[PDB]
Amino acid sequence: STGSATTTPIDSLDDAYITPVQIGTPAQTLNLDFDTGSSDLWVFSSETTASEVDGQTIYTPSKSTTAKLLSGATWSISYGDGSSSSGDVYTDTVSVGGLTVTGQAVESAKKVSSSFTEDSTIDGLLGLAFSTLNTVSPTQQKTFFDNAKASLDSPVFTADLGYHAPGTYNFGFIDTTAYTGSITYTAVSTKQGFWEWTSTGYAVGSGTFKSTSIDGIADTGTTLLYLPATVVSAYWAQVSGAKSSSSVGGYVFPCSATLPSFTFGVGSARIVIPGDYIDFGPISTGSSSCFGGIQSSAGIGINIFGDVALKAAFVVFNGATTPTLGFASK
Ligand SMILES: C[C@@H](C(=O)O)N(C)C(=O)OCc1ccccc1
Repeated sequence: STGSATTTPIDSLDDAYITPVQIGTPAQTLNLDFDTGSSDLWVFSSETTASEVDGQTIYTPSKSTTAKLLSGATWSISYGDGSSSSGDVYTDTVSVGGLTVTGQAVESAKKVSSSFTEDSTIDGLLGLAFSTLNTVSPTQQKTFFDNAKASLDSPVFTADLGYHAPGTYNFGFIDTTAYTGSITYTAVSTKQGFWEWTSTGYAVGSGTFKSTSIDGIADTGTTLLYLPATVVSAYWAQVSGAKSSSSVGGYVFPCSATLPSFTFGVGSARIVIPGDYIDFGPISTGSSSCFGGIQSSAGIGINIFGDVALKAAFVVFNGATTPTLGFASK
């Protein structure tokens, strides 16, 4: 089997991408944030505290003839940005782009933190990291991909995120028309539960490539590119007037600037992030100061190849026995 679904930016900055997901019978379609940095499929629901729902579409398990409460199971998750959610668990039929999994754990939110409430466009998350990170207790549950992978034509999914435009998540096949030149694969460590890999270095604009190992995670659920402070300083030094602001929470730059590209290495291959992809717009409405798309990871504990990096590539998440990542230009 295969599936293919369009993923759409939630706003004009590509802050996140939503993908329609069919849950239950008859289908209830919710727009979920596909997150290769986490492993829970959770949704706003009829059980979510009413004051914490503000425009999201909800899953109502009582209206699904295939929903079954997973007795005794609870979940609770906290994300790197400080947001969180928790609740109970149903199993139900879940389909993405024509690919159907029966008995998928659908984690129904009883509580969500304010950042989720305040974003009416995201109805939940669909985790695509390794199932070892799933938070369901006392019986950990499998991700959608883990449940589907034995049925897929090939045990892979691909992320093809658009710049200020829709893109595609495919399951079970590699669309050879969706990229240019060849797919360069690299080794993954699953020891922390992430799609963790080592970039071979970077370049700023037309500058020389610096060969240096940068361990990080491929994370579709993170907006920006978080890299070591040395790398980030080297990038922003090429932008007149750019500085790190403790007040704002990162590097800012004149909105009048033309940003240089940023290149990262994948083995001997190179992925070029155009400068425009690094512009996240005014820090506040009407400000002439803009928020950078490359930021320091120093306070995180891990480097994160988020959407800024991934949307410059066609990315293969190879979930074979010995997992790997592939990157192609497009
Ligand atoms: C030969 C290899 C390399 O980079 O040395 N290469 C080009 C390549 O794509 O290797 C990807 C891979 C990593 C780990 C396990 C299986 C496959």
